[PDB]
Amino acid sequence: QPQVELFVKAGSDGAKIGNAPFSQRLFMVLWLKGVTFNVTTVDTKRRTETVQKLCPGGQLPFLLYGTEVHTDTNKIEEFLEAVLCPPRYPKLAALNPESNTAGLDIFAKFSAYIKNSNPALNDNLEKGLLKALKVLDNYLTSPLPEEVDETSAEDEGVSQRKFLDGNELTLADCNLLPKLHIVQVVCKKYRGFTIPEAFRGVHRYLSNAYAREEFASTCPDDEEIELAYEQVAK
Repeated sequence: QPQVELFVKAGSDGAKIGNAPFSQRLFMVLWLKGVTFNVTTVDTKRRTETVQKLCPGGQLPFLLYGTEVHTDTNKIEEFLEAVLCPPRYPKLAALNPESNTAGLDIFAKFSAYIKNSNPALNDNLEKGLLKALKVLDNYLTSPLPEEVDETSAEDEGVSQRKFLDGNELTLADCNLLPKLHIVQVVCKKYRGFTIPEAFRGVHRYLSNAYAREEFASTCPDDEEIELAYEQVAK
């Protein structure tokens, strides 16, 4: 197996896991593949000579795979899915294309909401974020094709699956979860906004996902996410 070396953004002390959802996505993908790999955190204020030579452009995250450096998180993920493939490693792509688009609008609605300084817009932007969360909730509670005609007591017509695409984490979860987690942490800390308990699909999803080691072991501390947002969200 050619060397697999991921370079990710360090947090506020120049070393810890940072608020860096592209970096976290790739760490999750590599974890789920089962490959042996290394992860090096990068202090962009103090780049090592090694990092400077590997990736002169300074893009981050980046991947060294064998001799070659890959940049652009989407392209790195596509490369990993293609090269770390069956029979040696599991395919991680979602089976259902809608799993790859569900919830993609949430982050931008969050950004507008949290950065807004015109109080007249508060309720509009909060509602836009809630509506995007509800669309994700609806996807998570809609039976997938694998669940056709299955039934559960007191819960007719409601999906039971753990994650976006089924009962296994897929590339779609690796993309969405780091961002959705930022939304939840920052909104709670700076505005007291909580995802309603009535969004049972979103809450079950996060409960399952946050307990998966692939997420838990790659996730920065709440206080690091909160620090990263202090200036824009205050």
